[PDB]
Amino acid sequence: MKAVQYTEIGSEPVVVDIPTPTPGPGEILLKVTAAGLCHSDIFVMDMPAAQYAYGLPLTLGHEGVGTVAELGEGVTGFGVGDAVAVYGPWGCGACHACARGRENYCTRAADLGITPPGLGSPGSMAEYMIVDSARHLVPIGDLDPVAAAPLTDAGLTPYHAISRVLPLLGPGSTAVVIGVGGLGHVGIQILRAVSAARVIAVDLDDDRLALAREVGADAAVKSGAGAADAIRELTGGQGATAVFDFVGAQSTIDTAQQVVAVDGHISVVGIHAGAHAKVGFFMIPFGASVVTPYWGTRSELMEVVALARAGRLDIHTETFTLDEGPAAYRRLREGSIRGRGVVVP
Amino acid sequence: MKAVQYTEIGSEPVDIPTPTPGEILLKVTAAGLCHSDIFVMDMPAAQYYGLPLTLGHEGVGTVAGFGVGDAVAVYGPWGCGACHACARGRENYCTRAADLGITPPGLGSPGSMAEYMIVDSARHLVPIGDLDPVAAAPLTDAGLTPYHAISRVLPLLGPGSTAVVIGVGGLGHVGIQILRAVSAARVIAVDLDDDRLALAREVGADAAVKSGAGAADAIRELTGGQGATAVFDFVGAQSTIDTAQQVVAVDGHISVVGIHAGAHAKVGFFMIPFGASVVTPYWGTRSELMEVVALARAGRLDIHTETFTLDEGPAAYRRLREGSIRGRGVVVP
Amino acid sequence: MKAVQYTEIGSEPVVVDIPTPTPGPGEILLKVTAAGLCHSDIFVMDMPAAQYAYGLPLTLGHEGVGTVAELGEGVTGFGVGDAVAVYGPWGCGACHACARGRENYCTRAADLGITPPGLGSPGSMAEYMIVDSARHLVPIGDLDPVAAAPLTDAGLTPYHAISRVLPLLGPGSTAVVIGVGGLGHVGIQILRAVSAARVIAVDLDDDRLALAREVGADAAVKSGAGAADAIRELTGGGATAVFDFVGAQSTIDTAQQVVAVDGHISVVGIHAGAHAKVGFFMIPFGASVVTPYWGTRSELMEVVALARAGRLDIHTETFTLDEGPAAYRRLREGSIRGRGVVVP
Amino acid sequence: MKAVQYTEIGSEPVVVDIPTPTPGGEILLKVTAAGLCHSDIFVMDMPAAQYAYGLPLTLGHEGVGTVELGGVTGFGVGDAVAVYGPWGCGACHACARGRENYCTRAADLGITPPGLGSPGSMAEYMIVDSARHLVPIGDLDPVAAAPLTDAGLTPYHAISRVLPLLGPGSTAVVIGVGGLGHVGIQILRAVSAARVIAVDLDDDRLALAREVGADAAVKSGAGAADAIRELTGGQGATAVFDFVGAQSTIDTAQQVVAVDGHISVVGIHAGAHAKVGFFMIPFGASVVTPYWGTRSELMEVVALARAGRLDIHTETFTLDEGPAAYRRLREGSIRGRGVVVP
Ligand SMILES: NC(=O)c1ccc[n+]([C@@H]2O[C@H](COP(=O)([O-])OP(=O)(O)OC[C@H]3O[C@@H](n4cnc5c(N)ncnc54)[C@H](O)[C@@H]3O)[C@@H](O)[C@H]2O)c1
Ligand SMILES: NC(=O)c1ccc[n+]([C@@H]2O[C@H](COP(=O)([O-])OP(=O)(O)OC[C@H]3O[C@@H](n4cnc5c(N)ncnc54)[C@H](O)[C@@H]3O)[C@@H](O)[C@H]2O)c1
Ligand SMILES: NC(=O)c1ccc[n+]([C@@H]2O[C@H](COP(=O)([O-])OP(=O)(O)OC[C@H]3O[C@@H](n4cnc5c(N)ncnc54)[C@H](O)[C@@H]3O)[C@@H](O)[C@H]2O)c1
Ligand SMILES: NC(=O)c1ccc[n+]([C@@H]2O[C@H](COP(=O)([O-])OP(=O)(O)OC[C@H]3O[C@@H](n4cnc5c(N)ncnc54)[C@H](O)[C@@H]3O)[C@@H](O)[C@H]2O)c1
Ligand SMILES: [Zn+2]
Ligand SMILES: [Zn+2]
Ligand SMILES: [Zn+2]
Ligand SMILES: [Zn+2]
Ligand SMILES: [Zn+2]
Ligand SMILES: [Zn+2]
Ligand SMILES: [Zn+2]
Ligand SMILES: [Zn+2]
Repeated sequence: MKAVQYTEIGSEPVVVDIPTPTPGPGEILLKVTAAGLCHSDIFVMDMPAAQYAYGLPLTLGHEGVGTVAELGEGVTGFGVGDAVAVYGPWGCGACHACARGRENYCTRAADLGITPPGLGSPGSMAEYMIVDSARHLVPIGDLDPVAAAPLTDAGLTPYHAISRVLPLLGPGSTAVVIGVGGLGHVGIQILRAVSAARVIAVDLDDDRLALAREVGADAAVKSGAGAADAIRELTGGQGATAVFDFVGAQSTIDTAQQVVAVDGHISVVGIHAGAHAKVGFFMIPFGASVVTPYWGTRSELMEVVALARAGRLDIHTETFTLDEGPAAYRRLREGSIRGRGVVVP
Repeated sequence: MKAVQYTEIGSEPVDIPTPTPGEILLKVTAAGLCHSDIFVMDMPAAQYYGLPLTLGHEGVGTVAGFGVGDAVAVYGPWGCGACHACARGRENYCTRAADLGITPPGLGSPGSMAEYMIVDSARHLVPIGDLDPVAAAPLTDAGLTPYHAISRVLPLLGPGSTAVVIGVGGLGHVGIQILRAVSAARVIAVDLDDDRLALAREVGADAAVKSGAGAADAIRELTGGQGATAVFDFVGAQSTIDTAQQVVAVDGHISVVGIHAGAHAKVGFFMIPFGASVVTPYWGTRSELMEVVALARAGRLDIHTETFTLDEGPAAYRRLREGSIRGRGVVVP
Repeated sequence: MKAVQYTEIGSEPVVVDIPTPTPGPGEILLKVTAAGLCHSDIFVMDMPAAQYAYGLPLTLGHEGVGTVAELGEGVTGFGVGDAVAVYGPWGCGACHACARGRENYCTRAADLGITPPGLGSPGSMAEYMIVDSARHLVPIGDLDPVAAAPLTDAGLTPYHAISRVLPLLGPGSTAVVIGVGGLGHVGIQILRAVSAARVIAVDLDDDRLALAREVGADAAVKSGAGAADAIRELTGGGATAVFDFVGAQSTIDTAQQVVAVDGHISVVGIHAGAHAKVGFFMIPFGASVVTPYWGTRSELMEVVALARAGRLDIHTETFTLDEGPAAYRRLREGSIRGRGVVVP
Repeated sequence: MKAVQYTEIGSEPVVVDIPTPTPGGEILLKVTAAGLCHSDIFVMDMPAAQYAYGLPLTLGHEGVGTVELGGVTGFGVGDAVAVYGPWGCGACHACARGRENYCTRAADLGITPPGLGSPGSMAEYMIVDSARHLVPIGDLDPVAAAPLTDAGLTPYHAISRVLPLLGPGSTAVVIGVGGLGHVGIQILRAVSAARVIAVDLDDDRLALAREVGADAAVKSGAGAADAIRELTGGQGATAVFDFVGAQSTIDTAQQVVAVDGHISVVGIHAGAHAKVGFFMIPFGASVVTPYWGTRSELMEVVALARAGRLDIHTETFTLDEGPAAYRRLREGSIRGRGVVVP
């Protein structure tokens, strides 16, 4: 069985040959149809030995879809060959958060060493993969696998981030999206679907701002030092109802604070080591909340899939063979994938 | 009338004419002194509203759709009344007030530490009935502000949740009571002073623990691993904020309510739990001030005052700075 | 001035000549640019004498848009010439509900004799009108007065009824809109602008079904006894929400027959004595039911914002003041394709 | 093992020796307590035509127990647990939020609750289908724990649905100070600042209501509507939770509710319905019939029980006393909940 795995700290990932797994009881085995590349995957492989805590080796890929190959003893509700998507942020299933589907915010996960596929558990970047538990499988009917893998993260996360504050984004509101990459271009679209918000996109790259318009953005602003003024220029004196920073570097967060509205929100979603928002009197408008959200909930994934199934999310992808796995990650690193990269086994 | 004023930046306070409507005018029955005034009066000429300035943003009074003689309370953060926020009574978050130059009484408009006062518009008065005005004055801010901050994340504080209250001061101690009125949350109080901790218990707290280095651990030892659903920090110093960050739960909330120039929560990955939101809330909303008055009228709020005469004004202030008033401080005309 | 008025119980409205009024202190006078005919008005004029409570004569029109012509003493906030829409459900201004802008749910209006323009207070079907207080005007800017007047009732009410349960209409949800006329056709577009909901519309009339399709419905089906099974056909076993802008027993019955578990019915349309039957074994578990009234201050602000954004496409027919009475007859007969709007 | 089943339509339940059951996936509990819900004195009144739950049926949908297992772990042997009644599919949109009481796939997949189409809790032992249907109760007294699964959960959910309305100044009306209603009163007080007015038919129930925190107490029947308005001023209750559900309690609820208020019809009277239409109910006042409660809502009730925020009035009975206990419930003589201890 072929797979892409991280094997040495600071080394590139490699194509490997390792056993097809079999499902224990309660487990499901998928024949992987599509596996998404997330930029988080990079942030991991950039960890130094001291910080890295995910086991070696690790089959990569926390964006995952496939078909049911083989059931472990006593699993019901699923038939061999039903098409499914994998809910990534696995949790204990039993705590107060888990009971509401919010397994991303599971209070027990850490203690019980429950880790997401691709992030401590064997990932989706192989021909087959195991899902621990049936409730982490979401039905996707005839949905194209290539366009669906991304929904599990590039979809789920922005959706979550938005769902946190969706009551604010009524008519008149303005939402700002910073970074039109994997999560970014999907962000915009989610915002058109479930809100009346005017959407303003922000990227460093001119072609990415075109992709932004392409997928629904009302206006498109060039990133950097002119950004905040251009945004206010667009929002009138008032500012942006919310800011979804899918970059999360210090400059984009600075821009976020410089633009957000009184009683608004900033979602620091993108990860830059040691970048923070500065929330104190005089540094931010009154009542403007700031959060770093994580992935997304059970019911939220089914909502994202519902969005795809309704033809409301036009996902941008590029396909790679398994052997082009390592190559796909040099491409995401250099920034040359216009959307999400996806590895079709 | 007499009217405790602030006429030279960096000093200490004081006899003005008596103003006229044509608008509403109230015989003041009480005036709260907020720590915010001490913040306003350590403001360099630069940073710093107008002088002369009649003090007091916490005001109740009696009128000197409203009966002459009505006992009423003054909604503080005035705004345009006409934006999206103001239409929802959320005038504390009004977008146009700055640009229209609309300032609260005792904060750019003539305040409550006079004997009579003007209130610009009829909507800024909340009927208090036969509630004792001394006890009511605080409601308007020491009640309003923490009520509003507790109102922003109320649905997270169902049974089994935990709320931490940092700074059992004028505001702190009303907040503790609020949490007990409107939630089933476990309340944990924190403070530097051992007498303030006792205050905390008297008004309902489920535990009160010493502020400092041992605070984070002591809090976690009562919450278990999870931490605290909501931290409301009424001190807002960097040390209190650091504590809050170290105890909050995943999917929790931090409300930075106290003001220390240059203190901030640092919100970013590794420095705060996932899903833990932070906000600096400001003052409160119209319907919120009614809700506060409703709690008082039901006997659900036991407000600790200490009365002052129109004259004892300036002395009343130095005691606040000194940390020597147990609860609020109220000036009566 | 020229105005249309209900002058005699059970008679038709007539065009009359009455003095142009003048703002009291606190008040605004408007030069009316547009006035909306609402079916509620017909309901009102159908009332028998005993029920009828709004005084005589009464100047019709509870949907109104104009420009500021005269400020009463003490009124700031507005400049003469400003374009404004009239918030209708006037309230006391001070009560717990009013302070949140929900003057439609004011608890003191009844007691105080505070009634809406055209529904106890002289309406907007005249050359000029009086609005009692400045908070009841909402700026419209350059918005076409003809497509703006319906926002005051025909937008505001659907917007509200939808607001009450919006967290229900996530991706995957379905909403039914029964009755694609004045409110109905606007209710469709709102659902599409502010929710991911799939939208099925329902009407007796085949032209109206097209209108629904034309303004965004994902589907459109014929009202009547066959209507439920066809809605169910579209959904599978049902409908997350039903907004019934007809509110007749037959439609309500359909409504209950198709609402999802933990869904909702908004009974918006008014048929005298028609009611939902909410009780065990007659409605799914969790399915809530409410008769909403009008909408809220911020709500109207928000509806106005939707128009300005170009997300609401309002279908209208224009009438002079004299065609007033003739336009009401057209409404009763059902020959207006959208909202009838009078331009003084 | 001994158990108390309904075996003959129209006939009182009976006590029987049947085999102790075995776990599949499943989990077996030594029932430490089994609550009696007036809902059963409904199911048994069902005519042979509408009754659809199978014969014979171990009665009892409020269970609390001690844990053998199924091949499924996460719970240890002898852990104390409460049982989530309204079983669902665990896979639909409602079930992913934990809202199994609103599971859509349950009637198709023919999934029924214990005591309600599946084997009950009124026995020495019981089967539980899946883990997620077990709630840790820790060291709580099982007699007081059992009513929480239903007499607790049902009112908590009914209240949860509209809690935001119930701020300081709000008024809540509880009709029917019985099993559900007297926990209803206490929940209202723990999680809100609403002023509680209880209504019942009999003085001793009105006593019970004050005993559990009711701000005020009303004699039910015609005079109620007026008596309630005398206490709300001419404004009426923000909320009315009707644990009785008869046309008259419902009627009363319409005549007292506030503009933009809520009526929750929780009691089951066969044919009784609210009449939601213009001129018959205030603008903006919502009605619903809610069903049981959610997984996270049961963790929330347990938490309330655990912090001494609830006092659950019960009378104990043994396995043999069961049948006679229902007669009690029917004639309405139990002060709170009847609970069974094997
Ligand atoms: N919060 C979560 O639960 C979670 C989940 C998934 C991803 N993430 C993080 O979100 C980030 C985005 O992920 P992705 O997979 O979409 O990466 P990506 O490579 O697809 O995104 C790159 C995009 O961001 C733009 N960009 C880079 N720097 C910018 C700048 N300073 N200003 C404006 N735009 C800039 C790029 O030009 C490009 O359009 C990553 O850091 C990832 O780790 C977090
Ligand atoms: N956010 C707003 O819109 C707004 C409105 C009003 C007041 N405030 C602010 O809230 C803060 C408190 O207000 P107050 O008037 O009740 O003050 P107060 O002086 O009456 O209360 C101070 C309390 O805090 C305690 N304290 C000081 N430092 C502490 C620390 N390190 N750890 C624990 N306890 C500590 C003191 O022992 C005392 O009990 C002030 O900074 C004030 O400006 C903010
Ligand atoms: N709830 C409120 O506060 C509020 C506010 C404004 C208007 N209304 C009421 O709402 C209702 C709608 O008013 P409008 O002005 O939009 O009416 P309208 O005359 O403009 O629209 C009538 C539409 O309903 C359709 N219709 C009639 N019977 C039908 C049936 N059995 N099935 C499907 N469609 C049917 C007609 O075909 C027509 O398209 C009226 O009853 C009006 O009085 C209520
Ligand atoms: N909605 C749900 O999912 C659900 C769940 C559980 C129970 N229930 C139903 O709720 C109801 C109450 O259950 P219970 O076991 O607590 O009943 P109970 O017998 O334990 O209590 C009944 C109480 O209501 C009082 N009462 C009777 N008629 C009255 C009236 N006219 N006005 C005021 N009070 C009156 C009685 O005196 C008694 O105090 C039942 O109908 C039951 O089936 C519904
Ligand atoms: Zn990722
Ligand atoms: Zn968990
Ligand atoms: Zn203050
Ligand atoms: Zn404003
Ligand atoms: Zn109307
Ligand atoms: Zn009012
Ligand atoms: Zn029951
Ligand atoms: Zn289900």
